[PDB]
Amino acid sequence: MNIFEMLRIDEGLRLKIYKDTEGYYTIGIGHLLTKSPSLNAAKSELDKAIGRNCNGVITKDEAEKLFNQDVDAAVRGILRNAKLKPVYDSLDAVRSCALINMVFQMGETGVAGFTNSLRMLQQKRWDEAAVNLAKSRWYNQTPNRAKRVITTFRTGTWDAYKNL
Ligand SMILES: [Cl-]
Ligand SMILES: [Cl-]
Ligand SMILES: [K+]
Repeated sequence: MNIFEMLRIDEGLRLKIYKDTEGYYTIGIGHLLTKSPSLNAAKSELDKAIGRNCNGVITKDEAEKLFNQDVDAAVRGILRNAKLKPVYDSLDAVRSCALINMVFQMGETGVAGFTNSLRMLQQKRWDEAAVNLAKSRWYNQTPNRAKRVITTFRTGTWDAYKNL
């Protein structure tokens, strides 16, 4: 398993503009277009992103292109962030993907705000971080995904994604 497969599983793939779990216009593999309640604004954002007149629909190759850009951005964001980088640097390859996953879903500021959890991951107190991570709006709003990610941080294995 790798970060792309993991996220492809958590985000799914849609070629037409849709509303994510929070009600925001999104497309492709979890690519947020805008937070504005305007479909019109969303379509304009889509066009700008792809570079052509899409009329709200895209091809799979285009979805995958946005996806590569989005993973790249998440990783680079983590590395530029003073709170996130040290954690990411301390984690093994498998657990690092869980951190990337959270950043992809909530953004760098969202994640950097999980200070207590971050401190526990850094200290390698897996079980404790797991409990702390679960005491969040994130867990209560998207429990199945949060469970998969948290299990990944706890065990350092892909078991939660395995056989899905
Ligand atoms: Cl809560
Ligand atoms: Cl969920
Ligand atoms: K790492």
